[PDB]
Amino acid sequence: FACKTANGTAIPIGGGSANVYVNLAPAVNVGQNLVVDLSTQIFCHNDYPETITDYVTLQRGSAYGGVLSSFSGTVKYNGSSYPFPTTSETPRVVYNSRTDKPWPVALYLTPVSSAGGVAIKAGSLIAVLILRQTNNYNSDDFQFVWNIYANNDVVVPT
Ligand SMILES: [Ca+2]
Repeated sequence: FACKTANGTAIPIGGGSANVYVNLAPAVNVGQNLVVDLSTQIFCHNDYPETITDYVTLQRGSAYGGVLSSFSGTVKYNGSSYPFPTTSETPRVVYNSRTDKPWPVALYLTPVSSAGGVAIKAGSLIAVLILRQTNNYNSDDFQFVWNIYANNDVVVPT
């Protein structure tokens, strides 16, 4: 089992970490949603699907930078909603193919009233999402750590 981002970089068998650079709406009003869809960015596959079933969860999701200070939100994992930052592990998603399949994570972040001017700086760390992978075959229990960085500034008008 292994994963990769749309702009190249990979995390190998056994887990590890990688940076993901995401384009964000340049402006979002208080009470409107900023959507960070990682299904277009993070892909995973099963290396031996004839024999093994891989199980994948969102173990933990946390906010950093401007998202931590100026936004509240939820995370959608495989169509279901959870508070973000997370306090519980999600149900699993099954990976049973060599073909790259999206990791179905999306963040829904709404600016709080207090926000104004530049809320998210370009290049800043905005989230860490931990993908946890197990299987039906042995004791493998791996973390794939995705560090999410903003490609551009996000302005929240006062
Ligand atoms: Ca592949």
